[PDB]
Amino acid sequence: HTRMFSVWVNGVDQGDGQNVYIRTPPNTDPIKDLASPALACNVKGGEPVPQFVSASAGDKLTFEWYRVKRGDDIIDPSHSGPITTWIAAFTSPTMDGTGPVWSKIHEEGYDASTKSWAVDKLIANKGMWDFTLPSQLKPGKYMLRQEIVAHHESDATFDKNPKRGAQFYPSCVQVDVKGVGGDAVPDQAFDFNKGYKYSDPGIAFDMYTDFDSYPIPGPPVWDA
Ligand SMILES: OC[C@H]1O[C@@H](O[C@H]2[C@H](O)[C@@H](O)[C@H](O[C@H]3[C@H](O)[C@@H](O)[C@H](O[C@H]4[C@H](O)[C@@H](O)[C@H](O)O[C@@H]4CO)O[C@@H]3CO)O[C@@H]2CO)[C@H](O)[C@@H](O)[C@@H]1O
Ligand SMILES: [Cu+2]
Repeated sequence: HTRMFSVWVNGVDQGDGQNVYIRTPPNTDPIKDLASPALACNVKGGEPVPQFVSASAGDKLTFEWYRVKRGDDIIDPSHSGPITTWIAAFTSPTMDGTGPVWSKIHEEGYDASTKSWAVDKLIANKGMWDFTLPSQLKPGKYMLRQEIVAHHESDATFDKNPKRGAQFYPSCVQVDVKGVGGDAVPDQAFDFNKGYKYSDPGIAFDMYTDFDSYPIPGPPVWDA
């Protein structure tokens, strides 16, 4: 249970973005049903918010998370797992991020050297999660999506035991990208409802074993 407070551009807080440039869900509840339309942008994914984060291709974005109040414990430490960041064209205001539209731009899973998950690092860094917009990105409006997946109950799948299963915490953010000479259009065209499956070893995952690797769902980070 966690959601976003605000976005920072090159270390500058843009200010409370909830229902401003973030499509904020009404609460911190997870999505579990891989068939749910809310898997992409959460329960209010389809409702436009009025503002777009102003950023340039190449900029460092920080997404700030919290649990109950800004600056708190961010997420219960039981909720180990990966954090992935995606981008899609902003097709129209009432897009909900369903369909074959996404490209992965950043990921962290499990680091065997430090036995540390992305979620451990999120907590240690007070809910600040950093990534770069590709400098080649063609200028225009995009939806950015950042997802925390918690695996504390992933040792069963939702289709078999609906009380358990992977927990997805997606957050979609509206961004208006200034170009720096790039022409690249993200083209993985990944579709969460089709591409995430209960058979996926990174979804049907037992975090309570000796493993030293975690397979992050979806394609590798988009290139060129
Ligand atoms: O399954 C084998 C494995 O189990 C390990 O124990 C797990 C439990 O399996 C799992 O159910 C449990 O889930 C907790 C979770 O850790 C909490 O963070 C969460 O807290 C919620 C709360 O339920 C909500 O009411 C509230 O609104 O939000 C908070 C989060 O902010 O509650 C769930 C339900 O129990 O996690 C356990 C690990 O901590 C064993 O440890 C292991 O030995 C077994 O092999
Ligand atoms: Cu939770």
